[PDB]
Amino acid sequence: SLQPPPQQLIVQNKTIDYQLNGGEEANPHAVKVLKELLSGGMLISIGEKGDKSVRKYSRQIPDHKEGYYLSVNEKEIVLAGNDERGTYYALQTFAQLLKDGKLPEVEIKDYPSVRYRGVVEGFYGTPWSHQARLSQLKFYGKNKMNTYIYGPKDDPYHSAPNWRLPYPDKEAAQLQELVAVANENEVDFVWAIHPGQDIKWNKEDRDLLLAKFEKMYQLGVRSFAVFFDDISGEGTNPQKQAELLNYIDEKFAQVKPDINQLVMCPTEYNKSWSNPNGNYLTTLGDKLNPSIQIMWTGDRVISDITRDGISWINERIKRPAYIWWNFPVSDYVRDHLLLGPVYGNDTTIAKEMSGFVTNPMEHAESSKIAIYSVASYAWNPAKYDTWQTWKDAIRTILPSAAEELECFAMHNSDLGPNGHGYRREESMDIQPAAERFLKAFKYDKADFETLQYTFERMKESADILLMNTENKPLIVEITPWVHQFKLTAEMGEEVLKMVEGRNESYFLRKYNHVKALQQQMFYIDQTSNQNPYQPGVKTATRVIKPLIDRTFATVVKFFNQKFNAHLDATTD
Ligand SMILES: CC(=O)N[C@H]1c2[nH]c(C(=O)Nc3ccccc3)c[n+]2[C@H](CO)[C@@H](O)[C@@H]1O
Repeated sequence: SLQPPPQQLIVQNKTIDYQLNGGEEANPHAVKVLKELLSGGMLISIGEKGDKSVRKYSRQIPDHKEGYYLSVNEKEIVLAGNDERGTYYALQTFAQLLKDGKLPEVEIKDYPSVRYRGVVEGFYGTPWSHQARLSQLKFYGKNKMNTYIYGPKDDPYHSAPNWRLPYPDKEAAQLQELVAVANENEVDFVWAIHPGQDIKWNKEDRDLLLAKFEKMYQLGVRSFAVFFDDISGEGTNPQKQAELLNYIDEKFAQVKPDINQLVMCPTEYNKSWSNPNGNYLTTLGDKLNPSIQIMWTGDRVISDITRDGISWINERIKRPAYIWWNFPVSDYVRDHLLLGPVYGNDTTIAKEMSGFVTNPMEHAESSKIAIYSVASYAWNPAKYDTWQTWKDAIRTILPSAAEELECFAMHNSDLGPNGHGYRREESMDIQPAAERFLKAFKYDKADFETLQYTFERMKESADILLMNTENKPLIVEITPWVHQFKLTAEMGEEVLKMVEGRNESYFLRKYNHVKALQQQMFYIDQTSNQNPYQPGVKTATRVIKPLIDRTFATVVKFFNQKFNAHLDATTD
């Protein structure tokens, strides 16, 4: 593939296996990438629109911010951005074209449909590690995400109680390194502050917030945000919030030479928690300076963005909303991994959105499946392909065991019932066999074979993933769920042996094995990931676990009828 898919692509059926024109005037971040690809004469022209190197191609460069033209043929290679970030993006597409020292002959004109695209590290729970964030930034660069908003709810220097204090030295030098890596990867590091729970609407707190921003600025930070989500009391006043942000804008963002994004998260950040008899959102829309972004999570705390939904907000805030999409964040279903495809967001509303960022799981590597897909969606939503992008994400993250990770992820998709009413499809490949088998049973051999095949594949996938060393941090994240997933598949297998139950003693051996396996699952659920909120480890919960639990109860019923016995048919 190419990921995100370019706006315009023309491929000829020739392949190609140098002089460098523009290396001293082009984006050094792009030139570095080219040289890193070029350990190894025909022209390579690199530059931004305006540079001498690419004058001949200025009609070909899209007149869009972050746009670029890329051309490969026998004679020469052109890598020409509308601006510095666009040249870097040309190189990111170039890097994907180059397979085994060879290139296809291609012409591409590309640019993003959504202006700001990325990740908000904005969840409750253990914030990502420094090394996880370093890896994230590089991944964002490769996938043309230009935005990283730093706002972990549990960072005491971001929120309660120490938002007024500078970071200690160790954390500051870490943030400084994050900013430098972000810069090198063309990502805006957006430092967010979350003051609303205890802010006073006086000059002293106003001044402390600006002094904090100044210290962040000294660490290299050039984009800023103020979050007013999940607070009560005086900090919720929209007139004062807008005055404060307008003051930050006028006294700081319009005084520095180089500040990029200024963003706020509103107290009412979704439709369903908006007071319909209040004027909160219209006050912000009317009073907030027009260059300041306003975030929005959709119709509900957790939701996908619809045309009607984006219309409702935009009418009120008098600008296109900056989407905070609450997926794959799992901080309210901490016992689940959410590794499914990214879907449900309207692909025709790019013009109606200023930005689109994903709030991910506290599991940084595992979040890359969704992050890669959100990158692809936000760059070219018109051509967003849910399932193919999901597969592409997985192959990128774990090429040495991609089919095994697809298997594990297909069955670790749903959230289970939760206080936000948000669910995802899961296990749809086997859901037909599951329902056709179980209805008959309470059956087509092809359906029994599908179930059998599925359990066998789950075990192969679990054992290969456990021992994979290509992405150790990913495996460390998911290991407890992989163990539980393997136990699930073993239990399925033993239940299907009970169905095929040949004699009474064999059936009783299977029955005792199933009970032992239930106990081990309970053990894992009681000893791994024992967080205060949703402790434990749940996996394959939507389709698979219920099919096994129900089939077990059904076969046992059937056994007790047959032998006038009283075996326990419970499943919990
Ligand atoms: C803008 C936003 O979603 N803010 C926070 C947030 N807040 C909530 C709430 O559910 N907040 C809430 C809802 C109703 C009543 C009080 C607080 C969910 N989330 C996200 C998902 O858990 C959480 O990660 C995030 O930091």
